Amino acid sequence: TGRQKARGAATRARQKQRASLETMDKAVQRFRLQNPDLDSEALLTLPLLQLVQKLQSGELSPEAVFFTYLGKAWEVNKGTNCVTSYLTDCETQLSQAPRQGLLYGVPVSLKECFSYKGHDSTLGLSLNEGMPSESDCVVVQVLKLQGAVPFVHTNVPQSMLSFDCSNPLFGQTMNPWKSSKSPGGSSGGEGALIGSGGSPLGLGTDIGGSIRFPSAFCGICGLKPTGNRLSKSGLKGCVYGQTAVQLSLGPMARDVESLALCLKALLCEHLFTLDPTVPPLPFREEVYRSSRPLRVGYYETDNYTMPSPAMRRALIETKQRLEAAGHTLIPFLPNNIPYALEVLSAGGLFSDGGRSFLQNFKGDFVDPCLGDLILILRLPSWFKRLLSLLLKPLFPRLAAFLNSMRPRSAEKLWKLQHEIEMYRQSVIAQWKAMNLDVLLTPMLGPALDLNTPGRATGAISYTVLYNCLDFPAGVVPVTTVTAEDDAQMELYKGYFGDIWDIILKKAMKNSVGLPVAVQCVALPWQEELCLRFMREVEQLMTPQ
Amino acid sequence: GRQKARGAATRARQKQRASLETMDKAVQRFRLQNPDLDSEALLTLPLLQLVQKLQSGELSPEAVFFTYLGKAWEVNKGTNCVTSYLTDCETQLSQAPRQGLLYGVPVSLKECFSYKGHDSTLGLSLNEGMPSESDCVVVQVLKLQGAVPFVHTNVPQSMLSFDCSNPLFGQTMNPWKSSKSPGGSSGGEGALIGSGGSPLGLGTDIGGSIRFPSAFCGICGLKPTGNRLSKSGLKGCVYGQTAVQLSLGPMARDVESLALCLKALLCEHLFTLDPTVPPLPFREEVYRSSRPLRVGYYETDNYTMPSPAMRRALIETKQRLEAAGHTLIPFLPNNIPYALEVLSAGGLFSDGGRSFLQNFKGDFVDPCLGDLILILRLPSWFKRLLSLLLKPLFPRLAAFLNSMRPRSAEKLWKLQHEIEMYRQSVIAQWKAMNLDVLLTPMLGPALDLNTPGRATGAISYTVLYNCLDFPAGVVPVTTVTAEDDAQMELYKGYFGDIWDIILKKAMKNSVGLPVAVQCVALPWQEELCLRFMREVEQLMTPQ
Ligand SMILES: C[C@H](C(=O)O)c1ccc2c(c1)[nH]c1ccc(Cl)cc12
Ligand SMILES: C[C@H](C(=O)O)c1ccc2c(c1)[nH]c1ccc(Cl)cc12
Ligand SMILES: *C(=O)NC1CCCCC1
Ligand SMILES: *C(=O)NC1CCCCC1
Ligand SMILES: [Cl-]
Repeated sequence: TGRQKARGAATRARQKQRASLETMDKAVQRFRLQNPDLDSEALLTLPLLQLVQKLQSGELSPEAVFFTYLGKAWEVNKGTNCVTSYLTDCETQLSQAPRQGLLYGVPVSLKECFSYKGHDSTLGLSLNEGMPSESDCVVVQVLKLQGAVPFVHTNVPQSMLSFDCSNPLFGQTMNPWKSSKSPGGSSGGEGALIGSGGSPLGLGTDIGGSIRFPSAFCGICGLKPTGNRLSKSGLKGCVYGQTAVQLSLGPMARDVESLALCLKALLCEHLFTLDPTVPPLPFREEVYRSSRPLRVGYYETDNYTMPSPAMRRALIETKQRLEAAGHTLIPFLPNNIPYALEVLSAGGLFSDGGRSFLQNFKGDFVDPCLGDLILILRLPSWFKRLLSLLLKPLFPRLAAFLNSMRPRSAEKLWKLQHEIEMYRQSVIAQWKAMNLDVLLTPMLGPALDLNTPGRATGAISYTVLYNCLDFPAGVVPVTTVTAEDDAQMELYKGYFGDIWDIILKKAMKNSVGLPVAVQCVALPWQEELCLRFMREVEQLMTPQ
Repeated sequence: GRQKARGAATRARQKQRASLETMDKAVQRFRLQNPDLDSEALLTLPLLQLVQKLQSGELSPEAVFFTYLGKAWEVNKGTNCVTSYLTDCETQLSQAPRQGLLYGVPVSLKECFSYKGHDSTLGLSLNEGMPSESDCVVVQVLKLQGAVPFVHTNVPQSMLSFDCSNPLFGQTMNPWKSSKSPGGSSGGEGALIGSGGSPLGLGTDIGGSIRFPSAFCGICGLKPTGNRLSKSGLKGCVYGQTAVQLSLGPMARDVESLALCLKALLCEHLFTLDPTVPPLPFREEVYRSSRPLRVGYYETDNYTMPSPAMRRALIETKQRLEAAGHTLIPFLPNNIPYALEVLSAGGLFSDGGRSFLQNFKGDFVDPCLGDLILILRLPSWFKRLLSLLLKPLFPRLAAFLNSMRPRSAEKLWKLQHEIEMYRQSVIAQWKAMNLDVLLTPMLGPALDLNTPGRATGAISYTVLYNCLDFPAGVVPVTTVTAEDDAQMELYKGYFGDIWDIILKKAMKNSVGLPVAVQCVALPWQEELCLRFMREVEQLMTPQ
């Protein structure tokens, strides 16, 4: 535990970030000089579908779209620190973008863990600094074959096991709505950047909420597909081979139609031939565009994380609008939530007591946004056990988590994997007994204060459940925190009254004006229906 | 502590006996009322023409059902393939959806497909008297398509075996030759279908278990990608093991029957009964394509020396495919020994066999399992020491033994990641040669009863494709000639270990037995695997 390697890694990373920003700015200046007459705010505020259509007609050139968004990104980065790297070869890709690509001319931002040839994917960890990828990951190759132009890497919290957004290399990303707030994570850089208008489309990943937290905290749309709907080939992570709780990747954008367009672009022959392990399910457009009324299961609370007044209102309003539009709304709650989170989800993420994950931290600083996670994982199994016994009568949530963070044998992992498998069937059976099409749930919100997500773990209950179940789940911004909702946080107690409830209460205060989302869920492989429902919520709640 | 196990065998034996009595009484009544039915003509109809006549009304479902029931009862006399008669099937028979793609087709089920009110014992006494509360998903889908599941077929005890005997229902025999294994673990299906007792069956395959019995018994079989079909309600020994992928699929007399079965199963009913299965419908245009293929092939995997019959089968098919206009490209997946001894074995036994062993507490161990149970029971440190001792002389045994030790969750994660990088590695190696499909030997001809369990090395041709989770199927293409049999005198093996020695003896005295090749396509590519299989069948067995 000396820190000289970690300091040198930060110095190099900060230099590279600084020089990327300088290059971006030079390129933007050069462009703006050659084109002082371009209506840049008209271009930036076009919805993606309309941007794509003008690109396709020739009305906007790719260059103008690209450098206009580049300047916007450089500008919003000043207040958010969301961009870790400029993807330097993107000006060449711009000139070779295939004219028939579904995303021809579209600049796209990429969460830092998407391998991009020539660039680190540090995950904010010093051991990955100075080790550039030697190829584009598969989805990046597909984006490029669809004529998209990936142009920046966006920040993530250290090792990505977090829903905040700071690391010791690139520092802290900020919510563009309010700089005291987290932009969510681990796809926080994408949320910050997309939520301020600096990118029309990005890709994130999500193993416990990491597409959905930043999309909700920053006021944009996001979808986490079924884990094996899209290729994971070439994604950087901290731990490999953990398959109990399913990692997924997916789009973040300003509206639902953008998510659909991106999935449609990715789910093409190129993807399925580049990674044959992905079932070749094309995008089922007729499901996405369907207009039939739905049977919509819903819940207003999971009884685990007390929803904020603004979350609860967002959900009840959406429900009511969905009723009025003719959908049938049916109360529904997945069975045994506390078991799913405390045993299955926590147990699957940390089946080896965190040993693999800890290896990444050897000799490194631990970013304060992770709170006491590293400290606690380092405890020897017997002491976790003892502490878990001692906390059980006082703080049972904490005790259950702690016990599930213990290493175990492969025999016990199989047993866990089999329980995950039975649990997924138990929820599908509830769903089919009620004959649901989709499921409406609250989504954690408004944005928590910086540095509190790592100290409020129970609050992952709304999202992580669908990584456990491996169901597609998306979020759509539906309202903003009113002063009335905010004042009502003084009455919030949580269901448990433990440290997690106490932190969450304080962290959600001061949020007037912040966006608040609901989550839309469908069955495995039903991304298009999930999106069809999202589009409906978006239309109903935010018609204009 | 075997008294409970004895009781379980007595009860299972009485259920099997009653089942067979029930079947015979129903068959005799039917034959009496239909003395003129041409029962040979019906039994010899390819499944596709049988389906056609059922769909038109030309044959009634009753006629087809009782004729197969009678044939199943008779071939069972010589094979012991049937464990149970699925009693309510006569009622299913009457309500069978007239529009289903399988309307009126009798279908046999390996015993591990749960059927309401029936045990799936897997030959184990702890599962006797534990009847299932409902039909598993694929059985529900088969009935919704108008098929009539009618028997459960035998499997080796626990199913972790490619022979076919257990202490409840006893031993299943190859129908071509009664001293030969029918293969397994889907051996009851191989014996039943390979003798004309059933036109379509479902088996399961974690290391070759659809492919061994189809090859040994001279029928076709397809192991799809592991998650192409629903595994919901399948009975198993060990649950939660997901490194090496279990797959389920059809067995039948011809390729077209496999394709018709896959196409019936891949329908909205399956996709909504089990939403965890990607809803990929059967792509008929892929299956019916007639474009020339780039076909990779090997004659040996350099791990298990092929029998002369296997080698000849492989070369002959290769030559035919060349003469029909396909490009044949030497190709051998890289690092097979690692895939077998480290990935496959470690994947199947990551816990040192602890969970598997719990099924055997208090039970007999069928002889067809060999010393598997004895070896898994050894302390980890002892497995390690023997491994170290065996290594300079017998590296295969040593590597397997080492991989059957219990390991930690952390190490299983590392194994799971190695399996996934190995899979990307072979896929990369396949695309660099621009292969459409791959042709390989398939183990055969059938081994002597009670030798599969002592010749584990012989799993190398099949389990590789469970490890990689590629669709793979088998097609009978030739029969052993007196020349192929005599050349077994010269059989050496690459290792000269005890597995080479057992296998050499086990494959002799086989003149006249069927021998297959194996066809492989990339993941999710069942329709192309089948097109390729249909081509092999058409070129090698034209009439
Ligand atoms: C007690 C400690 C804390 O809340 O400070 C703690 C306990 C559990 C977790 C954590 C931090 N940070 C986490 C992140 C993910 C998961 Cl699954 C569990 C935890
Ligand atoms: C030593 C003993 C034998 O050769 O009979 C043995 C050793 C390994 C295995 C086996 C039997 N039976 C098996 C079945 C599957 C696997 Cl992966 C390994 C084995
Ligand atoms: C992204 O999915 N972030 C997750 C937050 C909860 C624990 C795992 C990581
Ligand atoms: C069927 O898949 N049987 C397998 C044979 C080899 C050992 C695993 C079980
Ligand atoms: Cl899958």
